Amino acid sequence: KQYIISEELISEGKWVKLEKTTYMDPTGKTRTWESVKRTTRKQTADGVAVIPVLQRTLHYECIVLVKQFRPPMGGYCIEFPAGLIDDGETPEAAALRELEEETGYKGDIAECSPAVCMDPGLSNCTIHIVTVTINGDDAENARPKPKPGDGEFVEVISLPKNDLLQRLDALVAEEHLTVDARVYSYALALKHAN
Amino acid sequence: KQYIISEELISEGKWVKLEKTTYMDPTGKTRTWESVKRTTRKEQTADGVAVIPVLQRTLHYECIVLVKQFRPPMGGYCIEFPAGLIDDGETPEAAALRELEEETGYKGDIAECSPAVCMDPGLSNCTIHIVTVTINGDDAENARPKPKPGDGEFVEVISLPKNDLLQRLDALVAEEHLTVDARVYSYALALKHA
Ligand SMILES: Cc1n[nH]c(C)c1S(=O)(=O)N(C)C
Ligand SMILES: Cc1n[nH]c(C)c1S(=O)(=O)N(C)C
Ligand SMILES: [Cl-]
Ligand SMILES: [Mg+2]
Ligand SMILES: [Mg+2]
Ligand SMILES: [Mg+2]
Ligand SMILES: [Mg+2]
Repeated sequence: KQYIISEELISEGKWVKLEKTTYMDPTGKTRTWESVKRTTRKQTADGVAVIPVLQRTLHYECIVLVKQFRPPMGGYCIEFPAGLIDDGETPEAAALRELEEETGYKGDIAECSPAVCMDPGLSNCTIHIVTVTINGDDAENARPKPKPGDGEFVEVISLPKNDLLQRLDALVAEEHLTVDARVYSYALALKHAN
Repeated sequence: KQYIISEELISEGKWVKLEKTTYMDPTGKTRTWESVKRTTRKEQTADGVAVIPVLQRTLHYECIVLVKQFRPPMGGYCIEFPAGLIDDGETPEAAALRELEEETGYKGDIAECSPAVCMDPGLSNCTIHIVTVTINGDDAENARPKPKPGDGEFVEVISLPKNDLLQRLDALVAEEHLTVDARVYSYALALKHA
């Protein structure tokens, strides 16, 4: 019933563009929408986000997260490790690479989502969500070496999977941080399950 | 360590604006970043709410109530938690209950309400509260629930069993072109991982 008729560039930055989208509503009335897109896409998706499950024997299983200054938020956020997929990179390879660069950990692919939307009322942005295990007892993960690109500044925070939501709430309460909505959603379902 | 220096408008639409943000990096160097914001954000704790609606009925498995809509930024249909913008002066809880009834017909009961969480913090300042709501599906109010779509709103309801949510989302995606929302997929993945 619904579909795009045309797009009009409103403004294109180096990294972000703002469009005016004309679409057919399901009555047959024509309507307009203000949409954002990244100018970086080729790609299955703009990005990957990594769910990293740190497995060490005789310890709680942890989910490995990153804290970083996010200029659009004007603040520090807590997020899954994540970045854009390089032209001609697979989502899985992007994941293992972003995970290493942001956390120093070397992990294994457990599963990989289709392209999922970030904020579909605003943007066309999409990611692959990639579940990765990290064998924390392996020598390559003993003193994980985080190799960040130019200008990345990333603090690693590992939290126990079985208390993740309470742990995230405490961080928010003490530290004036913003937790990411995917992180929060995953943490909520951990509590809601069964 | 890091902070915003200045935010310079690049282009303002009716609903979204694009800004050059100038910030202090943790080396002491000035850097820039293009950032998206809503135009309308007033005194709300966030732009929006998304509702995790747990439909409970005697001798049924619990369902998660989801919505399917055309999303002009995506150019296609998306499957999401029911969601909408917080009206000026409205509480996240009232906005969540209202949006759930408008989009699905159900009348829910508040269970919990998250802090403001970021939607895509590398891109925008957008935030929501994630509000968990239980729906008493045995109540007559919720028997033949009629959606009250707003002007230009056109929503289908999809209720999927909590205990098989991810497999049921995969089956929907395998059957048509649509995109699952990243917070929905994250929630479904955590229900599997727990
Ligand atoms: C109408 C429209 N265009 N772009 C967006 C975003 C929207 S909106 O209804 O979601 N809104 C005012 C934030
Ligand atoms: C550096 C920058 N600023 N704003 C954005 C968005 C970016 S980006 O190049 O990282 N990108 C397209 C995701
Ligand atoms: Cl796992
Ligand atoms: Mg990153
Ligand atoms: Mg990186
Ligand atoms: Mg909505
Ligand atoms: Mg609505």
